[PDB]
Amino acid sequence: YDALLLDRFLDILQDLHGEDLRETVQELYEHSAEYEGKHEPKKLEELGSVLTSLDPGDSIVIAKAFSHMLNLANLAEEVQIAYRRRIKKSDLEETFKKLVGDLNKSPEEIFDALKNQTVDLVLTAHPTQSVRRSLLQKHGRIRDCLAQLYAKDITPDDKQELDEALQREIQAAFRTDEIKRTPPTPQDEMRAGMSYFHETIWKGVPKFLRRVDTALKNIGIEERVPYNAPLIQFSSWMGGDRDGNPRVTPEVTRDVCLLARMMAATMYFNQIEDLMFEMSMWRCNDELRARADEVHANSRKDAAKHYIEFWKSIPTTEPYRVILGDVRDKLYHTRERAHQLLSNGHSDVPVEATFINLEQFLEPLELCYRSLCSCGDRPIADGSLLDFLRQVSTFGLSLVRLDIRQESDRHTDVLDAITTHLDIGSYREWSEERRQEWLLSELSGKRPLFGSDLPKTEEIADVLDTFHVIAELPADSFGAYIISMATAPSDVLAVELLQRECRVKQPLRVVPLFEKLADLEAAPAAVARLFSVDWYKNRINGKQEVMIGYSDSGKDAGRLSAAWQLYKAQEELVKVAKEYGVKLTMFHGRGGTVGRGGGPTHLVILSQPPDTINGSLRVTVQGEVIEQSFGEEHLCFRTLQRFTAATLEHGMRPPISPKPEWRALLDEMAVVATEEYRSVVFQEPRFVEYFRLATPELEYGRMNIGSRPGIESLRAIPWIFAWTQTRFHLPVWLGFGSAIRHVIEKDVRNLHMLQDMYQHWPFFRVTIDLIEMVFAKGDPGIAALYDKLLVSEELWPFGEKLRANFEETKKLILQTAGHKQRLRLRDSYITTLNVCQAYTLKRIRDPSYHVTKPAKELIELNPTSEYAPGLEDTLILTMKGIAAGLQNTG
Amino acid sequence: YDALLLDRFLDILQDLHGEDLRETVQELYEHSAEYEGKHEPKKLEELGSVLTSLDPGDSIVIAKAFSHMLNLANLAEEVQIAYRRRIKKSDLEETFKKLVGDLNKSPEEIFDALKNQTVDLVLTAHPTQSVRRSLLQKHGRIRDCLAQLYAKDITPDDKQELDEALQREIQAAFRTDEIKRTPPTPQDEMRAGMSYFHETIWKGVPKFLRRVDTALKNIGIEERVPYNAPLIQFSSWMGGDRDGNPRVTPEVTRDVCLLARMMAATMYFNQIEDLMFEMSMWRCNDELRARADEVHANSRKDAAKHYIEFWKSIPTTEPYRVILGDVRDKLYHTRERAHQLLSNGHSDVPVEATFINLEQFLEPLELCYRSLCSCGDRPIADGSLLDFLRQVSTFGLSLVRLDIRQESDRHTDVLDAITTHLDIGSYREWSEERRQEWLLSELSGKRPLFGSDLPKTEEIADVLDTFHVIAELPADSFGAYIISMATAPSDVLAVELLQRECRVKQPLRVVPLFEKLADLEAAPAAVARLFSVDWYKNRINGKQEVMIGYSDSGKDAGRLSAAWQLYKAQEELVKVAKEYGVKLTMFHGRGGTVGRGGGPTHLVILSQPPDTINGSLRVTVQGEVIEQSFGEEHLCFRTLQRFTAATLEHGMRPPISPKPEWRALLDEMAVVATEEYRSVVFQEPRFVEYFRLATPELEYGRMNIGSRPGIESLRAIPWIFAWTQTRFHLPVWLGFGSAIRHVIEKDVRNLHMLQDMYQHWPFFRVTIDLIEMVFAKGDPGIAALYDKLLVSEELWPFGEKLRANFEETKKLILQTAGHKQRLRLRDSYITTLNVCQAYTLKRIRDPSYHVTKPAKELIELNPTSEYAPGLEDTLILTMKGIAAGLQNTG
Repeated sequence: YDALLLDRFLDILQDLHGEDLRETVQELYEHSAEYEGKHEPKKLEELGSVLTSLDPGDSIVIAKAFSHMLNLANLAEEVQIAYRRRIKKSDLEETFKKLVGDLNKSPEEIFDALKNQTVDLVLTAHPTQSVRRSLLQKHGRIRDCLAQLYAKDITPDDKQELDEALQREIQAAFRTDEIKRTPPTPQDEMRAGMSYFHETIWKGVPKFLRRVDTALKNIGIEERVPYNAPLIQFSSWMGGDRDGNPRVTPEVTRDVCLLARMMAATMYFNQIEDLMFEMSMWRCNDELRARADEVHANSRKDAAKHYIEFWKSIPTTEPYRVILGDVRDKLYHTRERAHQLLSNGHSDVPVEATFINLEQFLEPLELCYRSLCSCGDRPIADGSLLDFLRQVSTFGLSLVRLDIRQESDRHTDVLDAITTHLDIGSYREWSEERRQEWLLSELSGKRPLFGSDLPKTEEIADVLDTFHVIAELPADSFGAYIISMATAPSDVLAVELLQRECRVKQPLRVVPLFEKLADLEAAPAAVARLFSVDWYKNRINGKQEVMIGYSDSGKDAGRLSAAWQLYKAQEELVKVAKEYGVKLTMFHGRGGTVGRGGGPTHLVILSQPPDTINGSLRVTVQGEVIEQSFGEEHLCFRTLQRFTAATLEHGMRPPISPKPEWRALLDEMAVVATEEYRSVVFQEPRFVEYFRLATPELEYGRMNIGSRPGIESLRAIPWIFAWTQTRFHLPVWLGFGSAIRHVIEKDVRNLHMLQDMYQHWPFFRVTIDLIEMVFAKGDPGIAALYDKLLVSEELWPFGEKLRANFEETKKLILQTAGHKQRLRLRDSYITTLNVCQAYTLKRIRDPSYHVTKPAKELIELNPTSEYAPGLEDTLILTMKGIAAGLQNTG
Repeated sequence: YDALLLDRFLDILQDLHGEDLRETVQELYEHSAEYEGKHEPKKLEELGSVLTSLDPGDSIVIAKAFSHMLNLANLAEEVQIAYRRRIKKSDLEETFKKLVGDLNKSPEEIFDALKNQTVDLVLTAHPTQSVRRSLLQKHGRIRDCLAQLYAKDITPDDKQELDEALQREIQAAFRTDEIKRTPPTPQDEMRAGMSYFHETIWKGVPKFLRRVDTALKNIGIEERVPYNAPLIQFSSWMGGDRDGNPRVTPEVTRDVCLLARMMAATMYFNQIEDLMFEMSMWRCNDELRARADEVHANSRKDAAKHYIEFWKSIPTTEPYRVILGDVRDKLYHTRERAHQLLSNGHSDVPVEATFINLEQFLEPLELCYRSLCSCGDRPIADGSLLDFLRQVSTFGLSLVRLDIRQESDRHTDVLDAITTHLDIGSYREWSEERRQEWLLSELSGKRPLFGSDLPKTEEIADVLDTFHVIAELPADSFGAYIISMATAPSDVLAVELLQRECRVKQPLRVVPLFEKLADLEAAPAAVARLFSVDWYKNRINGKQEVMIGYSDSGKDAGRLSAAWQLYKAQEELVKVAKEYGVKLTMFHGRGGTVGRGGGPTHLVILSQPPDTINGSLRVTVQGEVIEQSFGEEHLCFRTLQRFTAATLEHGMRPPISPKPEWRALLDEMAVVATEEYRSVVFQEPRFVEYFRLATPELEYGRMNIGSRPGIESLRAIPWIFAWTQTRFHLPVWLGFGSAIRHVIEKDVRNLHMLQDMYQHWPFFRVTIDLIEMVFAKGDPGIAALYDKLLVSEELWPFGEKLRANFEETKKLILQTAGHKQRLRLRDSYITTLNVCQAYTLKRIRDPSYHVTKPAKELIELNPTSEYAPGLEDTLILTMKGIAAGLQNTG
């Protein structure tokens, strides 16, 4: 079945660049097949020799070719998955049955626990999406074609037109420049973000909700999930996260908020006329009759000719249409107000003529639902009206609530500017106690703090002006204020005060970020200290959110020690929240790659300590993962199912709590594992050098993915990227070797205790299984070749040391899991690109191949290349392709 | 399979009005089943006795019930048809094969004849659509549900959710008031009209075109139909036809034209961003490169924040996106200009910033197509870009070109006002010669005719002001000026002059309407006289359109004589056009019912005389027929296929031309048939009386269908309606009895000549077969019962005379066809309603049952009824239901 795509693509490629190039591509495919089969390391050089011959443009064409072959492989994978799963005629219905049978839980327990369950998915613009949007669209169309082909109801002409469509759409994909030639703006990132709504999420949410209703009815629960029950929500960082991104200005946040508002208004307006058409009943209760008579009293006997449907005054014969008609007029004026506010600087639209409340919108729709139920029309109510209620209660007036992020030291800079200007001292130099005392006195105080005449840096005015921008806009457009590098309560109190002082009418909730390992060790203490403050615990009103970073933890210490300290951290934070009677929601800053805390969703949810969620979970969806989980109706649904099921099960089926022996064993194991990790990544004086030679880290910035302009000082994203490209994955497995070996050395029964832990502690099982996954996607011969081609003869054995540890560690990993479906083939493609990526790097770091109108061929596409004409494009193509093949960037 | 719908509906009905009403409905269904089975006329009275017991509201519920059961039957019919035809894995591919095999015609002949073929479908607001739009939507949803159920890939939960959807949507259908309580405005009619575009036609056209491309490729023609080849077009009368409709004012025409323009702009704008996303190539020819450099020169380095996608200035890396980007800016400014022009009286949008030309739009898209083909991207060009080209070239800047219709005497009134005001005589009193002479002298003249100070009636100013309104608006928004009751050339020259004098910058083509039988007899002569005028033949530029009415012809004379004079008329008109070297296109004013020239499309096209079409055909789609042929993707496609196939075959496979014996035989037969028809419908002095008693004609106006406020003096629509409701169909078959009997009496070999004609003359075959269809949908027992319940004892035998003729005529009909699939059952339902319609009429025409807040039950729905509270609603319900059951209103 697989050979279909190869055949079609190679045929098109021959139509575009000749038989010769198709033959050389086939030669590469066969050499790589012999490598991923026989694994003779000579085969890699044998392929590279074939590669060194290519013309400057021909090599570009080769990299393009294997890249698009990989992408096609991913799409066929998704389709074959959706079909293999659909031809079944964890899982939602399965999870209900297991909760009833296994645990003897009742249906009404499931339903009541489900009403009080919340999952807040927040989308982020983290620079991990390798593929440009201009291509992602074509990907969507191609997966649609392959979806329609994989069926046995094809009618001849449909099949031929679908072959023409698939061919023309592949060719259109190949005819686009893959290289972002300029990096995007934050607003472009927000556009890429919201695209998944008016494409998949907008219609995807109601369908998923209906499916939940169906499942509850298969359990015997005729009742339906409340439309206002908040089973899912969406937040976004796109355009708000300004941590280290000076390109995200206050006006950027304004722009994206007005944008989202206008989008929501538009979608609601396109829907509202269809809904009005359907709501043509004449029976209603006396309540809705009174209301409809109200609106028809001020119905304004006017033309209203701009409208398409229902342009005439709406008769009382159809009352639901009257109420919905006012809903339309307010919706129209909303879209028009936002439309002018965005196009120009202003609108003449009066705010009373718009929806100002999250639920001045909802109230009339609720009234409609009540009326329908009163008259025996509950089936009618649970149709388009219900879908519309759920859509309103879920996306509101601005599709997502936007988070604003900033580092503590910027708040500290603003405050120190204020105390210096007030001739009272230096907030910086002040002890944390002094800071708390002053901040408290000013929060309870009633006098304006600074005035118009406050001296402001560009930075100071940046943070102040983002606060003013928050104040100027509606409250229901924002989510939370996230403080990076939060250490003490003064860091949060600073934000609360700055909000109040910037006249933020309804200040938003403040939430800290603990991302560095030390900050996580100290986090429960610092949160406890914050809850100690009687004023702040009084203002927080029994609810508090705190974020837990996964990216940087596993970067400065071992991956293992990161995970274990993360489990401990969640546990102890829940301890503090329970002690102070405050409902904690924990915000998990997970990535897509295991190296930044990633993994399959239900597994990483199961690996959280029990009684730490309790119907409140918040998770980052890091850029690239967004496309992975919302680019198709099926993907969106499977994602929402996976998340909600994992949460409900983790609620009613709490994972086992560890025995103390396992606790201490993990503490020792973590000391040894961290010493193992830092021994190679920081003690070795030549390690940074070898890293800057053997991995493609430094070139990452050339892909122009995001808008953000030693090894401790780099972002975690190119860190896991660099080692994932080379298929070595050092930051995933490093400490495990010395950890397991030292633990077995100290005591022999520790092997029986390891076998005990792998089969009974969910967190440990998840960890080891994930490490086994990562080993399955690795090949040390690759790292060997990179060393052979780019690393100087001197420290060749260093990598070999690592290569030793690699195998050694793998031996231990399987040893705890007790291990010893025929996908393969794709690695062949990946292997080819690996070779291409290695040799090309060698030519880039040379003096002969350095540099000292329109475009009608690929080589003319990069004129501003400081390297040789055909090279930079080829390297970027290799990185893109390998990422897409491994199904992970960083 | 049929019993499914009965089961679901009766279950819902029991949930809504109790077991008792479901049982009484079942009783009615069984009695009607025994009638449509055994046909004992006692069964009708036996059912009526059961009906006389009902409460006032219960009878309303019964009529509602059988009406909705009938509608459900129609929908299940359409679905079972689409499935029965789809499970085949005339017709388009069949027609190609028959044209090649049978007639030895070549592929390139088919393709070249197809390039030069045109079909102009014009939609009309004729008051024949019985069902209110508020219900038609629910019909659409229900046929979607039944479409998804009829498949064997149902997944359990999908089936249950579809049962909930079908149930809730049926219930929503039943919960709406079926009675239009106020008749619509012309603009409401235009809204109902255009709804089929932004629902079915807009996407339906490109799919059909692609299918034609596929068929041509299965013939060996790799080439694709030119995007600008006009294989289909759309016109509309909605909002322009003012013949006898004083509610259609000039401002109405303005309103609907600005409306359509805004709609088109909207649809194009929603599409344009997706198309821009796909057109991401970097290769182009030097032509398009030069153009893209032009637009990027004035690209206006500006924010353009109102836009969603591509809000930033478009780079030259993606040139197609640049050109399409300007296309977007002009499209946006167009939608906004029309939007303000409609909302208020004006717009500040400059006309240069909009598309003013039908093809200032098309030119950049053509340039894109050329570029794509130049670079080997013809597959890409034939995708979304092609669909978009065809959409532009087919719908233009205002979805349909609107026709304006008016009677000659209104033009005559205006002119006579002008000559009276000029103190030169009376245009009315003038001989046709004098009229022609003066009109010619003024058309060639250069002086303003009337001035500001012309005395104008409300009527005079109506016609003048509609001319000014035509002049004020863009030319590509209108189609043709249709003159009702056209008799001479002065009638057309009047319109040409009135256009010129009203400063109509690009005057539109004038086209006459010959609808009365005398006007059709005299039509070829009058058209010849018009072509004689050297000036007008010079201005017409070798193209002329003339309309041929079918409605009124078969109303004043026999149906047969109508058809035969119609054939003669088409033939002789083509004669005149050929003689004067002018390309004639004939505009066929056909209805949906056979009584107004209706029938299955390919049959009524085959029954046109050969060499009368020649790649130019224009057909009315009378209101109700619109829903019948465009309410579903499948219906729209099958309609466009049926029409285009019938036309192409009638072009390359000309139907046989009649022998002279058949000509004269039809002339005699037509004299006898017309004498037969007028003998009963006009000679009988009591016929009008019996018609006003035995048929529901007079009550037609109560259905509030359209916006238009002896028997010779009524519209043809309630004429065929009245006889079709009662299932008697007198105007379809009347003259055939005496015609055939006299023809066989005059000569015995005329029977052999009739058998000869039925098997070899397509027109005659179509006629007899249609009459046989109409007999199949008739039941004389119904007319008997109506007579028994409403007609006075005196002229009871009169109808029986007719009933004699009926059977007698039927005997002859089968006798010429040589005749002697198990659908039935639906007639049972229809029969019930027939009984309901009869008895209820009797109670309405009584003195006891005549008349001398909110609403919470059906009886409160008609408070302004001059008849008894529960009655008027019941009658209207019967008429609606019977119409839907017979699948024809009038």
